[PDB]
Order: sequence, then C-alpha cells, then structure tokens
Amino acid sequence: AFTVTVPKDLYVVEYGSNMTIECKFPVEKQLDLAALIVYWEMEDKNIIQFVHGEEDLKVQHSSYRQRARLLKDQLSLGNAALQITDVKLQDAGVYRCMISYGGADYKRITVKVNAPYAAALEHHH
Amino acid sequence: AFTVTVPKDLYVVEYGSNMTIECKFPVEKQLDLAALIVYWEMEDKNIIQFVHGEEDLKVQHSSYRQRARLLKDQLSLGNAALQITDVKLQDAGVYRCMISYGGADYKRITVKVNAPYAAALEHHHH
Amino acid sequence: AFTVTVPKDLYVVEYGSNMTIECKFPVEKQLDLAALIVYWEMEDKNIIQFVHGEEDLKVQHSSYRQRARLLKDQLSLGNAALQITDVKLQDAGVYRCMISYGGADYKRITVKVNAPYAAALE
Amino acid sequence: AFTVTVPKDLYVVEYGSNMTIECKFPVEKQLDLAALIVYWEMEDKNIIQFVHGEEDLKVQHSSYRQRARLLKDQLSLGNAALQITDVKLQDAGVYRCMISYGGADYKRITVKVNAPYAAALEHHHH
Amino acid sequence: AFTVTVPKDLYVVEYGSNMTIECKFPVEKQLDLAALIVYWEMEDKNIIQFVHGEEDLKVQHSSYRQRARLLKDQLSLGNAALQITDVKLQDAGVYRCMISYGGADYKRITVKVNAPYAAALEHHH
Amino acid sequence: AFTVTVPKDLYVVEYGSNMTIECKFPVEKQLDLAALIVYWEMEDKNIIQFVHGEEDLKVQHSSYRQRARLLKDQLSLGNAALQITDVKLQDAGVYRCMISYGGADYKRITVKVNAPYAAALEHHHH
Amino acid sequence: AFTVTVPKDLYVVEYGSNMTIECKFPVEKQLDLAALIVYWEMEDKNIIQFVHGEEDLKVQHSSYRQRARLLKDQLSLGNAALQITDVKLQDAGVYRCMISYGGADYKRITVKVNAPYAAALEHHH
Amino acid sequence: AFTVTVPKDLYVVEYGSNMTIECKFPVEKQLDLAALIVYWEMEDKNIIQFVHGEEDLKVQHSSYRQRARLLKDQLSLGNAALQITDVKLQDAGVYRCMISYGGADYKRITVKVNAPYAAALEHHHH
Ligand SMILES: Cc1c(-c2ccccc2)cccc1N1C(=O)c2cc(CN[C@H](C(=O)O)[C@H](C)O)c(OCc3cccc(C#N)c3)cc2C1=O
Ligand SMILES: Cc1c(-c2ccccc2)cccc1N1C(=O)c2cc(CN[C@H](C(=O)O)[C@H](C)O)c(OCc3cccc(C#N)c3)cc2C1=O
Ligand SMILES: Cc1c(-c2ccccc2)cccc1N1C(=O)c2cc(CN[C@H](C(=O)O)[C@H](C)O)c(OCc3cccc(C#N)c3)cc2C1=O
Ligand SMILES: Cc1c(-c2ccccc2)cccc1N1C(=O)c2cc(CN[C@H](C(=O)O)[C@H](C)O)c(OCc3cccc(C#N)c3)cc2C1=O
Repeated sequence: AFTVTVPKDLYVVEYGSNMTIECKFPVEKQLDLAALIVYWEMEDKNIIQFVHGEEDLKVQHSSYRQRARLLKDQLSLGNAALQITDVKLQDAGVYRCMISYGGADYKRITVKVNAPYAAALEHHH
Repeated sequence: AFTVTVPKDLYVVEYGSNMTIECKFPVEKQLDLAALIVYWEMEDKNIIQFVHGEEDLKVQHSSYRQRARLLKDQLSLGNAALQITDVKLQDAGVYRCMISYGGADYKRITVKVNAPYAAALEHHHH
Repeated sequence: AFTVTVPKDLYVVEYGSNMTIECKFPVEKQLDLAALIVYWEMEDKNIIQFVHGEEDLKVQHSSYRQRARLLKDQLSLGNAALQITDVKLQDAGVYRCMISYGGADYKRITVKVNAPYAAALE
Repeated sequence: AFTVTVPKDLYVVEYGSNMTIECKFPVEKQLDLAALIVYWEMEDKNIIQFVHGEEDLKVQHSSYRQRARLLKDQLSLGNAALQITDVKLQDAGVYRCMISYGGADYKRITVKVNAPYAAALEHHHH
Repeated sequence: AFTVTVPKDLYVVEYGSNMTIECKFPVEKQLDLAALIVYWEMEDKNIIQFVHGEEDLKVQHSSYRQRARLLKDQLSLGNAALQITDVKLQDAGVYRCMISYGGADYKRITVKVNAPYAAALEHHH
Repeated sequence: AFTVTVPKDLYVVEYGSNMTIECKFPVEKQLDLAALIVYWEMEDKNIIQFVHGEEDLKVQHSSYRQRARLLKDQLSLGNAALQITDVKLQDAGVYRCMISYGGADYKRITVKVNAPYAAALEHHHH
Repeated sequence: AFTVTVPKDLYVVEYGSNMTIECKFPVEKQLDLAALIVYWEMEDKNIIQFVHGEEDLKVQHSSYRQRARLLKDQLSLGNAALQITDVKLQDAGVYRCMISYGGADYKRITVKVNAPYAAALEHHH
Repeated sequence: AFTVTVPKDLYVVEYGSNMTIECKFPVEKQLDLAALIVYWEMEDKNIIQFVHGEEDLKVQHSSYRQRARLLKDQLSLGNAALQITDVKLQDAGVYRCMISYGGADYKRITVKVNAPYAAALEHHHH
C-alpha cells in the first residue's frame, strides 16, 4: 500500500527565514524518475509540479516564482522536500503534497508564521 | 563547563538549495540576550556576527550580503542556526561557530556541495 | 566595543628559537580573572585553553607538550602570551587567539619559519 | 511458557525529561527478527508497531510522532525498551507492551508525570 | 500482512439474554492449533486465554467463570467467537481480542447492554 | 560489596549498525545522581565521563564525538548503557566501564566489528 | 572537581631495583579513610586494593604478593604511592591508579625496565 | 519434581569442529552457586566436575586436557552447556550430564563424529 507520510505535519517558521517541509514516499530499489509525479500546492495555489524530468512553471502561482524549489537529490531517498525562500505571512496555511509513484497518495502540512510588529503591520493593510 | 555541540559536523547540500547548519549551546531558564555573542565564519570569511541583540554587518564578507541569517527564535532554545540561501560551490568548506554565553566555545562543521555538470562547469572556468 | 589587537601580523623566526606571539585585549582597572577565556590555536590543533583560573591541557594537541605555555600574570597587562620554545618547522602556519572578556574577539597571526638544510629533511 | 516481565510496573517521571520503559521477553541464543512483533500502546493509542525488522508509523498516534522510539539494539538482549523524549502531562497513563515471539504476552506499566505549576497550567488550559 | 477483522464493531444486547461477539482472523485450508493464540479480555479483566489448543482458566476473572466460552468449532472457520451467558450490566464496555497466528494483531469491540428498572437498580446498589 | 556486572562481556557487531553495551550496578530505590560517577573508555581513549549530573564533553576522544552517548534514562534502573551509533572498525577492542556509587568497580567488554570488503579496505588504507 | 594527577607519567627503573610510582589526589582537612578507595592495577592484574583503611590482597595477583606496598603515610598528604620491590622484566607496561575520595578519577603510568643481557635472555626464552 | 532436560539427545558433528551439548535444569529466579553440582562425562571418562564455585579437574581424563569447558555464563539461565573444541573421533559415544540443584537428575546424549579418510585412518591405526 503506497502511503505518503510526513515527519512533521506542523511547522513554525520565522518571517523572512527559509523553510523546508517534507513528504516521505516509499522508494525500494532504484528510483524510476519517469513514473514519479510530485505536486506541491497551498490552498489552491500551485507551488511545484514535477512530472517526468523537471518541474513545470506553467501553473506556478506568481507568489512562488523564484521562491520555491523541490530538492531533487532527495527523491532518490524517498524525500519530497519543498523549500520556500524568504517566508512571508501569506505563506502560513495548509500545504498539500501529492505523490504518484506506482501508488498515489497525498498529505497535509500546516505552516504557522511568526512575525514582528513591523511585518505584521505591512501585511495588515 | 561551557561546550558548544553540533548535532551534525557534516552537511551535504545540493547546489542552489537553502542550507541550515546548527550549533547548540546550553540555555537554562530564559535566555540572556545581553550576554550572548554568536559568530559564524568559514575559512576566515565572516558570515554572521550577533552581538547584544542584533546582527552586526560591519565585517560581513561580500559573498554573504543578504544571503546569511541567524535564526533568532532558536536562540531561546539554545540553538544557533545559520541559514545560507542559494548554496553555491564557493560555499563548500569548513564553517566555524563561535558562541560566548557565560563560557565560550566554538565548533567546526564541514559543508559539501553536490552540483550538476553545468554549474560545476561555470565554477570550474570562473 | 570589545576588540582584540595584534602588534605584528607576521612573525619570522629561525629554527630552534623561542617565538613569543601575543594578543592584547582591553583590560580596564582590575582584571576579573574569573571572566576570562583565552584559546590559542594553529590550524585546528589547539595550543592553549586558559579558562577560569589556570590552563587546561585536556584538548592540547600532541605538537605542543611542555613546549607551549601562556604567560599568565601577563593578563593584568591584558597580555595573552603564547611562546613556543624550540620552534619546529611544523609550527609555521596560521595562529588564532580567541579572547572572551566581557565581549569576545579573535585574531590571526601568520608565522613563517626559516631553517637550515639539516632540519628541513622531514 | 512465554512470559513478558516488567521490572517496573510504575514510573514517576518529571515533565520535560526523557523516560525509557522496559518490557523483558525471553530470547534464547540469537534473536530472529522475522518472528518478533512488538506493539507499544497507551490507552488505545498506538505508539510503536514493530513488525519484521523495522517500525510502522502510519499507525502511530499523532501525539507521539518524533518523540517515541523502540530501542532496537537491546531487542537482541530480550528487552523491548520504549523511549519517550520530552515527557508531557498527556503521557501519563497505562502503557501496554504486546510481544509475540513464538509465544505471545503483554504487560501493563503505569506512568505518572510530575509537573510544576507553570506547565500544569499550560496543560490545564488544553 | 496479518490483520484481525471485525464484522460488528458494536453489539447491543439485552440484560439476561446471551451475547456472541466474533473476531475474524485469516485462516486458509488447515488450521494449525499448535501456533494459534487467542486472548479475550475486557478492561484488564481476562475472559479467555486460549494458548496452544486449550484455554487456561486460573487466568479467568471471577465475574466470567461458568459464563464465557470460545467456540473451538469456529476457530477452523477463521473465527474467534466469545460468548457470554446471562448478560449482566457489568458486561458492558470495551472488549479486546488478541490473536497470534503466524502474525499477531488485536482489535476492540464495544458492547452496550440494556436493562429494565429492577436489574439497573440492583447494579446501582 | 559494590559490584558491576556485565550481562555480556563480548559483542559481535556489524559495521554501520548501532551498538548498546550494558553495565549494571546496584541502585536500591532512588538514584543519587550527586554520588554517581560513570566512566566509559576503550583502550586509553576516553568515551564518556558522567560526573554529577551530565557528561563531560572535552575528555572525550575525537573519534567518538557525534557517535557515542550514555543513555541516562536507564541510570535509575542501575544500567550504565553506552550507545555507539554507526559502528566503525576502530570501535573494536576492550571497553572498560568504571562506576563510583558509594563503592566503586569496573568491568571489561570485548567488542568485535565485522565489516564487508569495501569498509575494510577503507580502514586498512586510512 | 575531583582529579588525580601524576608527577611522572613515565618511570624508567632498573631490573632488580625498587620502584615507587605515585598518584596525587587532593586531600582537604585530615584524611577520612572511610571514604578512600585506592586501586592499583597493571594490565588487568590487581596490585593493591586499599579499602576501608586496609589492604585487600585476596584478588591481588600472585606476582605482586609481598612485593607491592601502599605508603599509608603519604595518603594523609594526598599521595597514593605504590611501591614494587625487586623489579622484573614483567613489570614493564602500563599501570592504572583508580582513586575514589568523594569524587573518582584514574591515571595511567608507564614503566620501562632496563635489564642486562642475562635477564633479557631468560625472559626471552 | 526436579528434572534435567536435553534439547538435543543426539549430535552429529564433524572432525576438528567445535560442539556444544546442552542440559537444561530449572533455575528459578536466581541461581545459588553453593547448591549446584554439574558432572559431565562420556563412557565413564570424567570430563567436567563443577562443584561449588568453579571447575576442579583432578579426575580430568587425560583425553580431555585443554578440550572441554563448562559454559558458566549459561548456568544462571538454567543451562549446563559442555563445549568441546577440536572434535576428534575419540569423542563419539554417550555423554552424561548430571545436575544436582535442590533435586538431582542426569540425562544421556549421543554424539556421532564424521571424519575424512585421513583422520579416520590415523584413528583406526591408533
Ligand atoms: C572569539 C569568540 C568566542 C570565543 C572566545 C574564547 C574562546 C572560544 C571562543 C565566542 C563567541 C564569539 C567570538 N568572536 C567574536 O566575538 C568576534 C568578533 C570579531 C570582530 N572583531 C572586530 C575586529 O577587530 O575585526 C572588533 C570589533 O574590532 C571577529 O573578527 C575576526 C577577524 C576579523 C578581521 C580580521 C581578523 C584577523 N586576523 C580577524 C571574530 C570574532 C569571534 O570568533
Ligand atoms: C499479546 C498477545 C498477542 C499479540 C502480540 C503482539 C502484537 C499483537 C497481538 C496475540 C494473542 C495473544 C496475546 N496474549 C497472550 O498470549 C497473553 C498471555 C497472558 C498470560 N501470561 C501470564 C500472565 O501474564 O499472567 C504468564 C505469567 O505468562 C496474558 O496475561 C495478561 C495479564 C495478566 C495479569 C496481569 C497483567 C499485567 N500487567 C497482564 C496476556 C496475554 C496476551 O495479550
Ligand atoms: C573503579 C574505581 C574508581 C573509579 C570509578 C569511577 C571513575 C573513575 C574511577 C576509583 C577507585 C577505585 C575503583 N575500583 C574499584 O573500587 C575496584 C574494585 C574491583 C573488585 N571488584 C570485585 C571483583 O571484580 O572481584 C567485585 C566487587 O566483585 C576491581 O576489580 C577489577 C576486575 C576484576 C576481575 C575481572 C574484571 C573484568 N572485566 C575486572 C576493580 C576496581 C576499580 O578500578
Ligand atoms: C543425578 C543424581 C546425583 C548426582 C548429581 C550430580 C553429580 C553426581 C551425582 C546424585 C544422586 C542421585 C541422582 N539422580 C537423581 O536425583 C534423580 C532423580 C530423578 C527424578 N526422580 C523422580 C521423582 O520421584 O521425583 C522419578 C521420575 O519419579 C531421576 O529420574 C528422572 C528421569 C525421568 C525419566 C527418564 C530419565 C532418563 N534417562 C530420567 C533420576 C535421577 C538421578 O540419577
């Protein structure tokens, strides 16, 4: 039974810092990159799409361009690691990772963002 | 006795990714920011200088301008966490973290960088 | 604004000599010897660990037994004195002094070694 | 007869510490992992599900993730030791260790957690 | 993957009547009694301890002697069926079946009992 | 008569695995952390020095940092257990555990490491 | 912090002479002999087990019987001084002194043995 | 009702190999060395005589010099294991293990030794 698991389903990240959130999927024997699909989204905004060889920036929401990378070396180990760079308050919420590799599954991760008064103030209006 | 520890003295980072390397120092009860000095460098190039309550960028090497920050929320938990954004091959090397909090200590961490042939090529020629 | 100062950035010594390299930190009025830490290092082999009251050889490297000693009463000067007796050719390299006294700082000191042909055979 | 024995059926742990609780089971000569099953439970919440050779974590209750661990090294010594890091007041209660190794058996252990007023106030709010 | 199944997670019986809870486990073709262990308990009260062929009854709780049986006829059908005679009010609660047959797994069956006023008052006092 | 016991004076471990070796000493009712000293060494290279309540981290030999820890949880039970993670070929030899707890005693444990050819070649040449 | 020190971690004695190796332990006030444990050994061979104010010679190795002494006078000054009489070539090697006095620590002392050709010849054969 | 039990009443070993033959006896909770007696023999040739603390080999047959040892490590486990190193053809025959521990009992174990033509030839001629 193909099951994606998450070591953490909650992350607490500092405003402006970098973030790595992980989804584990089973990789027995060598990895077949052609049969792997990884989809990373947050509340209906597409962050990352990995079909066949490389990502696809066709659906990547503008709030994530140049800011989101999928750690490719980690796929061989069974790790779909999403990195977001320079975390902002609008990065708090529910992330979903969909993984297709033989079987198909997905998991949910919650990111809370702590921010100082100045940043919160700019985000308030 | 004051000793900085490292949960990992070796990091293998993929070219172009973000990196977080940690140094632990003992904090009991609530952290005293006024007594805390945190210093990160690599091969005699200063990355971070955290004195009193804020980073000091007077000595920061040009390869770390807006590329390196210390996670301050982790300081309360006794964790001096250095974050390097967009790791390049020039970032592979030996990092030293100097912590002063009552006592004083430092530790070493090795960072290796794996890279595709394109990036390795541009670094090799330049 | 705590800062460590080095009088000479480079020391040139001949083989079998006695080299005294030295960093100096701002000591004002009485020296609170309890709040002083002095590391002396050379390319990640540590030479001195002056913590609290006296030295600590529990981490000292093999290349400095009985050879190196930090002049102690020198610390009322602010003097954090390292002297290598019977200087060897492998003592040439980059030295570092860490000083923690209120603030903290460290400085580098390049040390080159001249030797005759008899010793150079490693 | 196959029989699990517990040297302590009661542990008094301090909030925030680590506890390792033991379940002894008879192992003759060298252990055979394929025949060994270890369930660790607490009021019908699964902590550990150790079948074949490694754990099973899609059964693991949420309040125990990255906190609980079966000490594998000591299984060959007839000990099924569970370690809970950073004990919280929710960790109080009756733990069960089910062990299948040819025979089958299970024993109960009681954990009581002491906490200062501050932490007990935090837990009391939730 | 050995896993105990349950047809009815819930049983609703009436006081004085008789109860038949069943925990199914996978058997195929011949049943090897010399490798079968069934354990029925309810809230740390042991009911039956079926170990290698026959139940041990110095293990049985006092409130279950002469009233609880396992159907050794039904074990060949992949069925650990516990039956309670004259269901009193103290027979309500969560039951557990532990089963070791090659693998090992357990499951829980909750039981609610209905009683008239008289029996309810005898239980209350 | 204060006696340290070792349930195994010989371990045969596989290169790359984890190893936990046990020393037992008598603790009747509560443990007196203030009166407990625990040394772990392996052929004149110190591994653990547990004095008062915490490990001493500068006595420790370089080849064992990041890889050796004393499992404090089990001290209450009278078990000075040493875990070495990611066992190396150099970890083979005679371990000694010294214990002071009222009385004092020490015992010896022989560790042998099996390894496949690749690791044995690395250790043979370096 | 209890700590045993050694004035000399190396002795070079002479085959046939008398040897005295010392281990310093910090003694405050007058010596409380009830809490002092001195354990001199050499390559897993017990030499002196000074406990409770006396020497314990039963586990003492045969080769050190009536040749090994502990200068009790030095104990009051903070000195554990093991003396060996008539040094043979077997006495070369590493000695360990273990001292428990409030705290506990141990030190190592290396003994080298010079010897004429006759002694070396009988030892070699 | 004291009773010695043999897991294997028959052993088939190779020449020059090592063999261990076991005899189980009930050790309840903890072993009393002062009330334990273990005889091992083969064809009325005395092999091991374990009385009180450890073996005393006065009546040791001259054919079991250097050969046999009693696994004491296993005595506290209710196991009297005779270990014979360097199995020779002289060792085939019936072994008896005789245990006194409260009660007493003995058991018989047959040992057959396989051997190549060379060793069988030297045994046949002498
Ligand atoms: C030594 C130390 C310790 C420490 C102290 C004792 C023992 C072990 C560790 C603990 C925490 C922080 C630091 N800890 C500092 O607190 C610090 C501060 C500065 C800035 N010092 C200024 C300066 O003068 O540059 C001064 C304000 O004036 C450093 O800069 C190193 C540097 C920079 C440029 C050239 C050279 C050389 N050669 C060396 C290096 C360091 C540094 O490790
Ligand atoms: C664990 C298990 C499993 C199983 C094993 C691993 C994973 C999933 C399921 C499967 C079938 C049967 C059993 N399976 C047993 O085969 C068994 C056997 C005994 C009897 N063993 C005797 C004894 O313990 O009295 C004897 C001393 O050995 C039990 O006794 C429960 C009991 C009785 C009294 C106090 C306490 C406590 N605390 C616990 C409990 C159990 C029990 O679940
Ligand atoms: C450990 C220690 C310390 C010490 C404690 C913690 C840290 C640093 C030092 C200080 C003073 C004395 C000792 N300190 C002892 O107080 C002692 C006592 C005995 C006798 N203990 C009995 C026995 O062994 O018969 C036992 C009660 O039964 C020893 O015997 C060593 C020995 C003998 C035979 C086999 C093996 C092995 N493997 C080891 C060795 C020692 C020994 O260093
Ligand atoms: C071993 C021993 C020794 C002895 C022990 C150690 C060293 C040297 C001598 C001394 C005196 C008597 C015995 N010494 C026993 O003390 C004993 C006790 C029993 C048990 N007695 C039962 C009872 O009445 O409780 C009886 C069954 O009824 C035996 O029979 C056990 C038995 C049963 C079935 C098959 C075989 C075989 N083959 C053997 C045989 C024996 C037997 O030599």
